[PDB]
Parts: sequence; C-alpha cells; structure tokens
Amino acid sequence: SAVMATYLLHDETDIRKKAEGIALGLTIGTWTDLPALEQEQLRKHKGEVVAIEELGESERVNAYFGKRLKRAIVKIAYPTVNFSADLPALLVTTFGKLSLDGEVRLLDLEFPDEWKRQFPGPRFGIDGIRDRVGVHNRPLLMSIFKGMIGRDLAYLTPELKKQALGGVDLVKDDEILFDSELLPFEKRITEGKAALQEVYEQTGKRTLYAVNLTGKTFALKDKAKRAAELGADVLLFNVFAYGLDVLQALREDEEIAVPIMAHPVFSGAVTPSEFYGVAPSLWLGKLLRLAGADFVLFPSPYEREQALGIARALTDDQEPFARAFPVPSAGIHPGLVPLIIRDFGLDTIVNAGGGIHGHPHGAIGGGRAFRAAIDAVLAGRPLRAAAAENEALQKAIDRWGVVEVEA
Amino acid sequence: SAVMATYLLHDETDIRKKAEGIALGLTIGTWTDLPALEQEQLRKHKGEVVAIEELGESERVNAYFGKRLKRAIVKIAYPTVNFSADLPALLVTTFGKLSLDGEVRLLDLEFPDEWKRQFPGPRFGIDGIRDRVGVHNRPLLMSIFKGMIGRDLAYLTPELKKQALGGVDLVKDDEILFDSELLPFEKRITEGKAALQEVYEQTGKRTLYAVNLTGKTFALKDKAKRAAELGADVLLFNVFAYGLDVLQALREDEEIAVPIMAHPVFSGAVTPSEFYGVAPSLWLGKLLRLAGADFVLFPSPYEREQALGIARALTDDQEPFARAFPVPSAGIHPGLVPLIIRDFGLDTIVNAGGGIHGHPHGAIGGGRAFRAAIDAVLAGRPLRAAAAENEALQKAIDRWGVVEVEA
Repeated sequence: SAVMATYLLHDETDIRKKAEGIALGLTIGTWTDLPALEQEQLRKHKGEVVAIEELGESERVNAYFGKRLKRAIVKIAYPTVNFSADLPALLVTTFGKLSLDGEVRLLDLEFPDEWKRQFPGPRFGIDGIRDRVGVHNRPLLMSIFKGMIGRDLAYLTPELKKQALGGVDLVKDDEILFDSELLPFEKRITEGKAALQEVYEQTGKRTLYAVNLTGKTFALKDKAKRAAELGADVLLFNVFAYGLDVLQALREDEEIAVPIMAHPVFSGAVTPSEFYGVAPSLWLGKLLRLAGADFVLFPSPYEREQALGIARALTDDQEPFARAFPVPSAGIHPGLVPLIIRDFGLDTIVNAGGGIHGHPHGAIGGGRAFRAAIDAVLAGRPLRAAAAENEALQKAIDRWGVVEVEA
Repeated sequence: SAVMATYLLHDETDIRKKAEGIALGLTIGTWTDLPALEQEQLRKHKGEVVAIEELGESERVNAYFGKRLKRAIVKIAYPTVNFSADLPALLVTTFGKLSLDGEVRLLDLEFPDEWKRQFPGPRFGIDGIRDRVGVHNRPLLMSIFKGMIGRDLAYLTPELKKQALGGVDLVKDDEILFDSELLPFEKRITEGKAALQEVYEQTGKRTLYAVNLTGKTFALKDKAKRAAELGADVLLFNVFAYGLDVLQALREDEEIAVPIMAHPVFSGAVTPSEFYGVAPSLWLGKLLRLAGADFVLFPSPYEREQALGIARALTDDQEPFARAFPVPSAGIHPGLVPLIIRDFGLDTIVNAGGGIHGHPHGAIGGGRAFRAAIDAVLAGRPLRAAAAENEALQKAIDRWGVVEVEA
C-alpha cells in the first residue's frame, strides 16, 4: 500500500503547509484543480501527510541560521504503486529531490510487509554466524589485521596466525586494503585459509578470515563466486561506496552465499549533520539489514543513544528478517568489555585493532586479555578481580584502564 | 604517484597535528618507531601533508558547537600505489574513515594524469551532443515531462508531441518515473521515438527523448543495451542512488554508447552541510564528468558561487576529458534566460518543467516563450522589448517576471 517516511524539518514557513506540498509534489504533482473524474483515477498514487509533531524552536539553531526555524517531525506516506521494488527507487522516491530541498533530514522508513517481503534480509544473521563458528553464549571476538599496506603474502601468514593464537573468533582485513601485486585477492584467501587451518590443527580452534571484497561493481559477483569456491569465510564489503543495491545483489546471489560483513566506511558523508542527510539508525541499521548484511560495523559510543539505535534496528525481533550482528568499532580495548556487554548484550562482537596489536605482549596477549575480560563479565566478576589471576588482562587494564559494571 | 585530497577541518586541537595524523594514519599507520631499513621499504606508501591554511575561528560556528573551533583547509597526498584504480577505492581511501572522524568535509581531489587517464570522461560531451542535435550557437532547451505518474502510454504520446512542437531540443522523463505496467521502459522508448519521428516529419526538427534508466544495478546494462537497440536518445540516470562506479560502467560499455544524463537527485544527502560531507563541485562536478556523464543537472542558483563551481568543473578545459553539459535546474522560466546565459554562457542547457507546462498558453506557448527569450538575449535586446512583439514571451514575463541583463 504505502511506504511511510519520517523526516526532521527545519523551516521558517508553516510546517503543515510544506508537509502537504511534499506529500503532493513528490507524487501526483497537482490535485485541487483536476476534474473529479480524473481524481478518482489518480487517488491510488496520491501521497498523504500521516502525522506532524512540532518540537518548538531552538535558540542554538536559530542563532546558527540567523533566523527563526520551526522544527517538526513529519511522517509522509508514498503509495508503493508509485515506484519499483528496489532500493534505488526507494531512496529517490523518499529522499531524492527532498535532499536538495534545504533543511530536511530523513529519519526513518516503514514498509508494508508484502513490500518488505521482497527484500532478502541477512542470509545467516546472528544464529547462522554463531552456528558456523560454534560459539553460542558469549559475544564473539574479532581483530583487525593492522599494518598490512605495503606488505606481502609472506608477512600476511605469520601475522594472521598470531592473531588467531590469541583466541579471536575472526580476523578482518583493514578497510583500505585493496587488491595488488604484493597480495592478490585470491591468494590472500587461499593462503589465509591454509594459515588458519594450521592454527586449527595446532590448537583445535578455527578462526574465520573476513577478506575485503573490492574493485569495480560489475566485477564483484565473479570475484565473490570465486572467493566462495576458494573457501573464503566472510566477505568484507564497503557497501557505502557502491550503493545499498549492490549489497543486496551480492546477498541474493546463490553462487556466493557466504556471510557478508558491512563496513561503515564513507557512511559519514551522509549521517553526521543535524539538519541534512539520513539518520544512522536507518542508513547503517535498518537498510543494511534489509539489504542482506550479516554483520554491520558502526562507530562505537566509547554518541551513545545513536549507537543503541543502530544495534536496535539491526537486532529488532519484529522484522521478518534474521538479525544482524551489531559490531561497535573504534577504540575498543579489554577495559570496555563490561560496558559493551551492558549496552549491547551477548549477541554482539568485540572488535579491535589497536586493542589487539597494541597490547604490551603483542597480538596473542591482546587476544588473551579480551577472552579473559569476556569470561569475567560472564562470570559476573570485576575485571580487576580476574586481572589478578590473569597476566594479559592485567596488562590491558594497566594500559587502557577499565570501567567496571556490577553484575 | 599520488592523489591529492583537500579538506575543510573544524577542530579544537592543533590542526597541523591532526593533519599529520591523518596523512600517516590513513596510509601506513606507524612510522616513527619502525627500523630505518623498514622505513625505506614503506616510504612509497607513506602519506604526506602537502599544505595547510588556517582560516581563523568563526563566532557563528563556535556559538553552534559551544566551543572554540580552529578552521583550516588541509591538503593531503595519498600515493596511488596504496589503492586500486576505481572510484570506490578512491572514495574509501580519501574519505572512508575520515567521514566518521567528526568535522571534516571533503572539498576537492586532484589526480596525477596517468591515473586520471584510467577513467573515461564523457563519451560525447558538449560537442558530441551538439552534433547529434545539430545546434551549435545557442544554449539548448529542454522540458521535463511533468505529471506522468499514474498515466499510461496513450497519455504519453500526445503529451510528448506537445512539448516537441514548442521547439524544445529535448524532453526528459520525471526523475521519479519508474518502470510499471502502465508504461514499460521499452515501450516508452519505442512509442516515444515514433511520436517524435512524427513531429520530425511535420516540423523538420527532431527532438530528443531522455528516458529514465532505473531498476536494480545488475539489470542496468542489459536494459541500456536494449534501449540502445530500440533507438533511445539519452539515458537519464539517478547516479547517486547507485554509486559513481555504476555510471562509469554504463559509460565504458560499448554495447550501450548512448549519451548519459546524470540527475542530482539524492546528492543532497552528501553536500549541504558546512562541516561534513563532500563539496558539490566535486560530488556533482569533477567526479560525474570523470565517470562519464554527458549532461549533469544540478540545482540552479536562482547558492550562486556554488553553481558556478560545478559548471566550472564540468566544462574546465584543462581536463583530458570532453566537457559535460552543465544544466542548472529547478524554478527555471523565460525571465531567467538572461542570467543563465550571463552566468553559464552558451554551452549550457535551459531546463524547465513548470516553466513549460505552467505557461498560460500551455506547453507549446511555454517552449515558444523560452525560444523567444533565448533569441532576445542573443540579439542583445531586453526581454521586455521582445515581449512586446511576442505574445508567449509576454505572458511568461507577466507571470514570472524577468531579470534583465544589459547587452
């Protein structure tokens, strides 16, 4: 029937008026002066203002724009008969011209179920990922392969093993690691798999490798299919540099079918502003899940309510899709595990680059500390307590501190 | 050698410090404590701060953020050896993590020639388009097919002919016109072509039809190839909802090879902010031309210097690519032709929807007024002068007014 879009509007003129204009202008154009007979025939395509909520003016905003700006949250319904069932049409219909209209920020989108049922959602999602790694009662632990730019395969392997030996469940490439002569995509996958197979054989633990899927759009699917045939575990994808629709295409391709980890890189071109853009809960949360991302990384709150909103959209039980793994990233260290579990729960992933490699004992000590921190929180005991009987965790807390959260 | 990126930074802490951190952090990561021998080997991948320009604090900004923010324009060089030669890599490398870093806005990008020579640029560009329409000494005139949502083929044809008969050089679909049962893509192309062939046979002038290319990314090329085989004139593409790289893929496909018109729809999610995002001259100008757009529509200045900057990037003679047609859009009416020619020159396109259909005499009178306005400016005479001897132009000025510009 209709997709309901929610916006934040900052404007001098009458709000209800602009809202009405939007609902009409972005759909059938004119209405008042059309013959009754013709209105009956176009009724089905007519947009309608669903609701308005004045929020009152803000002295801070007013002072900034040098004028008085009324603020409001306007919800508008756009009949689905007006556009095709794909993300590009959705974005253009709900925020195409509107994004050029001044101070209008897209806050959220609501889809009728039959429409929504036309999108894939995650392929594996949280449960699917937990089954493949065989870890069901604790958040997962992931490290970022730091300092690989300019390095070659021979450097990759020992570095990859070192992180696995620290007890991490996953190791992901750096977001800015692109295909090169030094380290080709297929060889990174193949040798990475062999290196982790060795660590598996040595300790009995299997660590998954999330490899960066880059290059030109129309080369992606063949590259992914190939990765799948070579045994890749997870495909890291910089979705925001290619368009949401590409993520959904990779998702729906039965010849790939490997978990997809979505990186937030470049999403900041769209979300930070207070008056423009699209809210992160929608841009990184709702849409990425709907498109097919199994894991979604986003900036850690260590804005807080913002990060919770994204996780909320990623894991909301109400959606007809599997849940996606929320992964707060940036600055994560063992001392934050208590807050991470408090804020995001068990179905989250502890992701760290500097927190692993930057540990005084190296990557292995880095992983040890994280694993110790996670067990402590789960055991309900203070990290400083467990730290006394665990060297690695102790060094972590001395280096980065800790924020305890009572069991 | 290296792509030079220019940013606008708003920050409390020392500017030169953050800049240095960026140049280093976004490339090799660490440097100071690496063995000399290892530095020699990684030198080639090391980013460098190329220049800084303090701009002094702004009381308005400070008052808004509630703190003192130093402002500066920082230029940074990222060795091309660090990434692959494609737009996604470029965006992620130069504004991937940085877009999440707070108040950092991407202003411009400069590419070494050998690197730049790896991108297509427009296929036809201004000269190519002017030869296909056979009009070399006046700006072109284009109308937008308004009110087609909910309408069918039988309504399309007479409506299309009416605009052509007004003397316009091109008619483009509405940006939010998607494929449907009422009017399929291939039939819109086929019947549109037959309608304009009829007008050609009656007037001796062939008007071009710019049809909206929509749908899912991996269905685009087949759809475009097909349009080309059916005789489509121009393909309208909402590039910003699919990723720059998709535009370049359509561009480089020898089985399509028809002119591509880029719409600015949704680009506003990225450009309006003063502290974040990407500057329009780069987002709609430099990159769209480099990617392959023959025409680029952007919001008309009727911000001014901003619009000039985009046109400037689109037509800059220094680039190794053909020039792209700058097309200021929104609110255009005959009374603005004098300013449009003054600001953008002859190699521009007068684009109007409401200025055509909203004319008291209808679409034909709408096209007539525009054609009269354009000739007047070229004859060096005041529109009010010509209006006296031209009914349609007279009605235009009475309805929307005019801003004269002395010859």
